[PDB]
Amino acid sequence: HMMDMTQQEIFDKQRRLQELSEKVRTCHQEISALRKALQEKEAEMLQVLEDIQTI
Amino acid sequence: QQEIFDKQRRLQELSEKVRTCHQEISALRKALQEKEAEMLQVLEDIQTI
Amino acid sequence: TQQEIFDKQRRLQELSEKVRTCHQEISALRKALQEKEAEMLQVLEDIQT
Amino acid sequence: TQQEIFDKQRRLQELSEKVRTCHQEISALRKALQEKEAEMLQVLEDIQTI
Repeated sequence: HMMDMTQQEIFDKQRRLQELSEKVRTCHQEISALRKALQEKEAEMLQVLEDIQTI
Repeated sequence: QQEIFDKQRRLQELSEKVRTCHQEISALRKALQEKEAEMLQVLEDIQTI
Repeated sequence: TQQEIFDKQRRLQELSEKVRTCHQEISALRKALQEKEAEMLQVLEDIQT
Repeated sequence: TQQEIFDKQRRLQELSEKVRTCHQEISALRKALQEKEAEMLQVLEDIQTI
């Protein structure tokens, strides 16, 4: 609210670092969850494929 | 042979299941690709600050 | 019976073997992709903190 | 604090490169996974096909 040019830059580093970290977390849980759902789906598909071989 | 036709029918059903699984995989994979693009964008964006 | 029945069955065994090939290759690539994803997610864990 | 704002910034650059490396590879490996699922699907089409 009364920052000078120097104080504003320090503020920006802290702030923009903070935002980036928050979005990276969001991205992390979402990628992690999708990765898992794909993993499960691939396993299911591969099992069906085993049954096709087994026939 | 009717035998060879019958097992092929069973094989049709299994293939259908495989195809369904794959359409889900393909859609989930696309969503994951969008998420990774978005994240890589957050990381490049970070730099240059 | 038919020579055709036989030939059809040669096609079907070989085709099934192509399925085995496909399954091993898909499964192994799937595991490689999973491990690499897990790795990248650890790096993201580092960035968050 | 400014010493930590420094340590943070460079670690961020290094980890970011490692992530970018990781996705360049994953993206390609996924390309391979895809064509190969394509190949198996075609095979199944052939089994069905007789």
